[PDB]
Formats: sequence, C-alpha cells, structure tokens
Amino acid sequence: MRFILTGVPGAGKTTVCNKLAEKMSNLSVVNYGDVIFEEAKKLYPSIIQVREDTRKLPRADYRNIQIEAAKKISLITDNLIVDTHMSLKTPYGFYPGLIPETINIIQPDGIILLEFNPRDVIARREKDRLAMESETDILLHQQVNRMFAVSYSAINQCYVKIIDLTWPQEYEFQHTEYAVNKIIEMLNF
Amino acid sequence: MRFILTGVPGAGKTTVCNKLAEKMSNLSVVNYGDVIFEEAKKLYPSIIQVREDTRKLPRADYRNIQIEAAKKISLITDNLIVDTHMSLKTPYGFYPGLIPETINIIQPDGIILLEFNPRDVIARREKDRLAGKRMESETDILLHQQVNRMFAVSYSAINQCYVKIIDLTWPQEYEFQHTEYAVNKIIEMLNF
Amino acid sequence: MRFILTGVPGAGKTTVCNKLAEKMSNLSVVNYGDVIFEEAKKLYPSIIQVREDTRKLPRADYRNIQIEAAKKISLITDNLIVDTHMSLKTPYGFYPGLIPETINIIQPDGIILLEFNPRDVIARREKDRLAGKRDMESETDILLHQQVNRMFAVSYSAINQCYVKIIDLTWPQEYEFQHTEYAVNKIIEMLNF
Ligand SMILES: Cc1cn([C@H]2C[C@H](O)[C@@H](COP(=O)(O)OP(=O)(O)OP(=O)(O)O)O2)c(=O)[nH]c1=O
Ligand SMILES: Cc1cn([C@H]2C[C@H](O)[C@@H](COP(=O)(O)OP(=O)(O)OP(=O)(O)O)O2)c(=O)[nH]c1=O
Ligand SMILES: Cc1cn([C@H]2C[C@H](O)[C@@H](COP(=O)(O)OP(=O)(O)OP(=O)(O)O)O2)c(=O)[nH]c1=O
Repeated sequence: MRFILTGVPGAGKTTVCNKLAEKMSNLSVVNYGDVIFEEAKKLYPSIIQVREDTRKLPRADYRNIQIEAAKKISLITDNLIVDTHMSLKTPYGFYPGLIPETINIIQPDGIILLEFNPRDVIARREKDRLAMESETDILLHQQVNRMFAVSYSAINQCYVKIIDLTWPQEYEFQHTEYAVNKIIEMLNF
Repeated sequence: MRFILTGVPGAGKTTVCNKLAEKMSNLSVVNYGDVIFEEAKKLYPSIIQVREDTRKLPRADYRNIQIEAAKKISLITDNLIVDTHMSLKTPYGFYPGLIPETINIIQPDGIILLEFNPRDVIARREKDRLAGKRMESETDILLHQQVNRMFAVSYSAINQCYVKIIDLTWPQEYEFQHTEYAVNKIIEMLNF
Repeated sequence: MRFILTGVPGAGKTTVCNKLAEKMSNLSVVNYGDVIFEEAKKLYPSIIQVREDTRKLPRADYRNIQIEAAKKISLITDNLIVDTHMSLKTPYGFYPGLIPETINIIQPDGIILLEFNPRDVIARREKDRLAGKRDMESETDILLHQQVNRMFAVSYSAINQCYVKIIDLTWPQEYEFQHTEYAVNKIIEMLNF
C-alpha cells in the first residue's frame, strides 16, 4: 500500500517515520524533500549546495524536479510511506507541498494527517530551536492542511486518515507510539 | 432543480427524504445506494441479493453500476433530490461517497448538507440499533461533518454548484422537529 | 504580482483595496464585480442597467461575461489586486465567486482572505446601513461564511498551485481603521519582498 504522511513542522512527523522504519521491515519510508533535493543537486550541481538553495530554481524546472522525484518514488514496490508536507508557510501564504503530478505518479492509496495540540508544537519547535508561529497560527495551519487533504481526496478519490494527538502525553513520545501503532494497524489490516 | 442531500448516517437523513416525498408532488426523492442495488442485482442476481453484499464486486463492475445508477436517475424530469453520503469512514480514513462521474452525469444544481448535533446522532443510532435495524463518539461525528463540509466545498469549486448547509444542531421541542425544519427549508428552496 | 483579495462583504475589503491603490505604485486594483457589470452592460444594454440585472441572464451568458472580464482584467497590467468574493450566500447555498477559468486567465500568484471577527462585521455592516451604502446575518452565519471562503481558497490552491494567504483581523482594535492599516502593511510587505 502507498500512504503519504503529513503534519505541521516541528511536531514529531519525522519521529513517526524513524520509528516506523525501525518497528516495521518490508516498509520503505521516504522523505519527498530529500529526493527532490538529491535530484536537484544532480541536475544543477554547480549552484545547488544546501536545501534552501532550491528556491533559486525557476518554477518549471522545480516542477520537473518534483516530477522526476515522484517517478523515482513510484518504483518502490512494497509498503511505502511518503513523508512530506501538505502546506508550507511562505511570506506569500500557504503553498502546497504536493502537486497533482505527485498524486498521479506515486498513485498513493491514501493520505495521513498527524494533528497535534498547538502547545505541543510550540514546545517541540523550542527544543529544535535550542539545538515564531502562535497557537492560533498552528491551528490555522492544521485546518488548512486538512482542507488540502480533503481537496486532493475529492480530486483523486483517495483516503484521508486523521490521527488525533491533541490528548496530553502521560510520558514524552507517547504520540509517536500511538501514531506508529495506528499506521501499522492500518498496513496489516 | 437537482440537489444532492447528504449528512452523517444514523441521524434522520432518510426521514427528511420520506417526509419531502409526502409533502411535494413536484418532486422525486431517490437514494443513490438503492439505485446501485436495483441495477446491480439486475445484472448480478447470482452473488448480489442483499445490500451489504455489494462489497463483493470488483472495482470495474461497481464503478459501472455507479455510472448506470446516475444515468438512470438523470432521466427524472421533475425536481430531483438525490440522497447519498459525502464521505464514509473506514479503517483507512474517509473515502468520497461520490465519484466525479456521478456529479457530471447528474449535473446537480447544488449539495445540501444536514448538520446535526453529535449527541442526537448517537442517540438516534442507539434507538435504531435496538429496533433490529443495525461506537462513534461526539468528536468523531464533529470531524465527519467537518470533512463533509470540506468535500462539498471541493465539489463546488470543481463543478460550480451551490452548497446549502442546514443547521439541525438546536434542541427539539418535540421529536422529529428537525425533519419538519429541514423539509420546510428545502421546499422553500425549491418554490422560490 | 497578482493576487485575488477576498473576504465577507461589508467588513473592510474595499477599504484595503483603496488604501492599496493609493499607497503603492505599479499597483493596479480592480473589482471583479465592476468589470462583470461593465461587460454585461455593453453586451446587453437593453436589460443590463443595475448590478442585479446581471442575474436576469442565463448562467452560460454570465459565465461568458466572467471569462471576458477576466481576460479583460489580466490585460490591464503586469501587476494586480483583484477585489472579489470567494463565495456569496444565496437562497440555494454558498455559490463560488470565481470559476476555474478566472484563475487560468489571470494566472494569479495567490489568493488573500481578510478574516474578521463577526461582531466587528455586524457593526460595520450596520454603520454602512446608516451611510446609504447597504441583510440580517448573525455571528454564526458569518463564521460559517468565512470558513467556507477558506475552504474554497484552499481548494483552488490545490487545483492550480497558488498561494493562499490569510490575514487575521479578528483581534480588537486600539483605534478605528487599525485593521485596514495592518492589512495594507501585510500586503505591501508581501509585495516588496
Ligand atoms: C513526538 C515528540 C517530539 N518532540 C520533539 C522531538 C523533535 O526534535 C521535535 C520536532 O519533531 P521532528 O521529529 O523533528 O519532526 P519534523 O517532521 O517537523 O522534522 P523536519 O524539520 O525534518 O521536517 O519535537 C518532543 O519533544 N516530544 C514529543 O513527544
Ligand atoms: C429526524 C429524527 C430521527 N429520529 C430517529 C428515527 C430513526 O430511528 C433515526 C433516524 O435515522 P434515519 O431517519 O433512518 O436516517 P439514516 O440513518 O438511515 O440515513 P442514511 O441514508 O445516511 O443511512 O433516529 C428521531 O428520533 N428524532 C428525529 O428527529
Ligand atoms: C476597516 C473598518 C471599516 N469600517 C466601516 C467603514 C465601511 O462603512 C465598512 C467597511 O466595509 P467596506 O470598506 O465597504 O468593504 P466591502 O467592499 O467588503 O463592503 P461592500 O460590499 O458593502 O462594498 O465598515 C469601520 O467602521 N472601521 C474599520 O476599521
């Protein structure tokens, strides 16, 4: 099966991927961003250095890089988790991390949303910082990602699975276990 | 005028249809699932003889049955209200209760949403379970209705159709006052 | 750049449009309803004479009007701000203000949603209902309308890969027109990036 895992940044969406890769073999977890970056570095070596450098690219060249990366990912032949973002905040607004080409090429069985509590995201981004959105911004962002998922579902006829993590953690990294277990229950169902 | 009446199941969405049919001769109320049935058992009487059996069809046959149902419906000259679901909860998440085709074939003027209060929904589902006619919580129902709103808005943006939301969240003086309100609102919509 | 500015009616959407068109250069602000009305008036002068005569037409003729408006609108400049409505409440339920064509013809960089607090909107509408410019919506009606505008914008973004910027003007003002100055600064900051 093919599922696209999404969530707001700085919340634990990478943690679930690490723990899914660990706890389940026969499962290929892939970061769409890393594949796009590698394809870009290969196609534009003399100018692409770090991840941010992908903003230098023209619109159409970047779209082609996305298409190529989706082509690469479509080759994975067993259980697949595609790690990416539905929306990314820009000074110009929320921008889709996906494109219809990705949905058509990868042919994902479904999308998964990881919804958290704003307070959690705040503390989490603080931890990642030591090594500026408000709770309102984060609620807005999550509702926006939800609308994006419902739109992509209405266009491509795919599932949208919302995993709730608003509840308080008795111990740190409880959200991770819950999400990983739900996703594995979903894969073996 | 043709509309797609929808809402979470177990809340009164069929009562509205039946009452509407009682209360308006200039109208035809049809349930998409029931037409899917009639047209499937017309072709596969061997393995399809009860509703819950439709799971057995491959996606090819079942999609063709959906297309044939929407086509048979589209032959209704008079006002039309198509009862169906926007999204169905599954172990894989929500899935659209409509395929783009349906919408194209029917050419619905709009989509009507019936938004209930979650407790009503659960209470109704319990009472309907005890009558031999059948676990979600209030949060799950709120989420389902919100996702239904989002599906209606997406379909409108894609196909250019109205999105009429009917509020049945208020407390009822007497049982089945929600159906009275919804029926009257829809008729008002038609006779304008 | 090209942006489509929207928000519930009677809340301060043309205010921001005017403050923009004046406080910026190379910036052309244009209202979609006005171009629609002008083109319809030209094509059907016999019956188009008030902004409500426009919907005495079949939706196909009106759709052609909308496509012409868009075409006509894009031609105006290489920079733009299109004042329009994401959705409009009607006896049959919220109807889209744009069409998949509008955005293919104008190729807008993004959509902007000015999201207000409904209480402010009620007050503004009834202050407009005293100055001659203006209808009985409530707080919940308006919250639903704004949520529906949000959903429409996100849908169109998913469809055409455009930004959806949301400007929060729900907070209470320290003085009149603080919301408008805030929004104008946000949009300018965005453009001068
Ligand atoms: C699940 C969880 C994460 N965290 C911390 C660990 C992480 O360092 C931080 C952010 O989670 P990340 O694992 O970094 O999630 P991400 O997808 O946003 O990362 P990336 O920038 O690469 O896209 O949150 C907690 O403090 N408590 C928790 O319960
Ligand atoms: C409208 C209404 C229904 N009820 C009861 C009648 C039924 O037992 C149940 C309503 O369920 P139904 O009216 O039968 O609707 P449904 O769940 O079958 O819809 P769908 O097509 O999606 O499957 O609740 C009330 O008690 N009060 C009410 O106001
Ligand atoms: C921003 C703002 C507007 N107002 C008033 C001024 C106007 O009467 C009204 C602002 O709304 P409009 O500027 O008229 O915005 P609009 O184009 O969306 O409305 P319409 O469809 O009617 O053309 O509210 C205030 O009183 N304080 C404020 O801070």
